[PDB]
Amino acid sequence: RPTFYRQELNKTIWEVPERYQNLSPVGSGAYGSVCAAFDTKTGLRVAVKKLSRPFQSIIHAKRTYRELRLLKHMKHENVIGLLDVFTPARSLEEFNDVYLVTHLMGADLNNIVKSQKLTDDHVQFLIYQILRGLKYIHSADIIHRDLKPSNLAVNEDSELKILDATRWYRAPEIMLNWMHYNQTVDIWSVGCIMAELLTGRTLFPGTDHIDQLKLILRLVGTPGAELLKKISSESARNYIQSLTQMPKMNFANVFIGANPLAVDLLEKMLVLDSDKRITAAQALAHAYFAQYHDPDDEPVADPYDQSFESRDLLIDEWKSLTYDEVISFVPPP
Ligand SMILES: COc1cc(SC)ccc1C(=O)N1CCC(Cc2ccccc2)CC1
Repeated sequence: RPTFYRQELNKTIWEVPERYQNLSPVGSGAYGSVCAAFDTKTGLRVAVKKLSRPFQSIIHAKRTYRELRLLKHMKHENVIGLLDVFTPARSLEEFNDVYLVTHLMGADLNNIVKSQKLTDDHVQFLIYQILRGLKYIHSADIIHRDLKPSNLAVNEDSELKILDATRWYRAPEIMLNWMHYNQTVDIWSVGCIMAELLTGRTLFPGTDHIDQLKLILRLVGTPGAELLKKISSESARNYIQSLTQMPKMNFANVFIGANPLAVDLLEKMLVLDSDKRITAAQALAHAYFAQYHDPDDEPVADPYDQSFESRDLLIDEWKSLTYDEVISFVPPP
């Protein structure tokens, strides 16, 4: 058990192993209580996150367990995972704080891109990495559901990891409260991000929820007969038929001057019917990514057991399960 020290940052008390030095807050609170630090063991800069009130209630405790389990499972170059997890507690009874450590990327996509058009090569590199991480996440039978620039951790060299208005990147089926959705809700977000990197403009900057849907449907058209046949709710259908009916735009007339392969990929990502939307693995094989695609280096995750989500346990049970996961953590090589 290492020597811990205490430090106060932004009125938060941190107790961390002496391994982690030069703590300084990062993210201005957007990502919770997070500090950058120097990892004396590796010479790398890391982000340390102090979980907030992890065992105050059953919901917090199960959330803590959820977050630790997920981050422990995610082992991929383009997904945030764990370099370390620790607690100053020396026993389960003492256990009341959880710290997580990962590589410090230090910016989100928007801080790196600054709403400029990127070159087509630069867009290929960024979107390729999002899709490579998404293929991994999706292979674990996980859906992100809120992919957007601020959830992409990106360094100055545009190396990117997925972190597991706010509404500009959300799939229409989520906006429309459809009860079933599939992993390609995330591919919708990717398409929105790719469009914005190419054009320098948010694709669907709706003023509010309704406007958002109107901007989406103007580009992708109102639902075709094949999609309408899959909507179980008469009122939802009546709702959809209530809207102004619009044919789909030809994206070649929207993304003027883009690489035709990018437009083609966007067409396959921004399909209204999410059953017809390209998956992450299919997108990685698309000719747009020929310079980056390596089918033998786009790894998938081990099966991820989420059955705890269906359980109703007591606080001390979630806390003990979380302590077990702290104890069993094995750092990456
Ligand atoms: C979008 O990413 C950033 C954005 C910024 S300013 C917009 C600054 C820093 C990062 C950055 O490097 N983060 C990575 C670490 C994240 C917290 C965490 C710690 C440990 C374990 C899991 C998670 C926060 C985000």
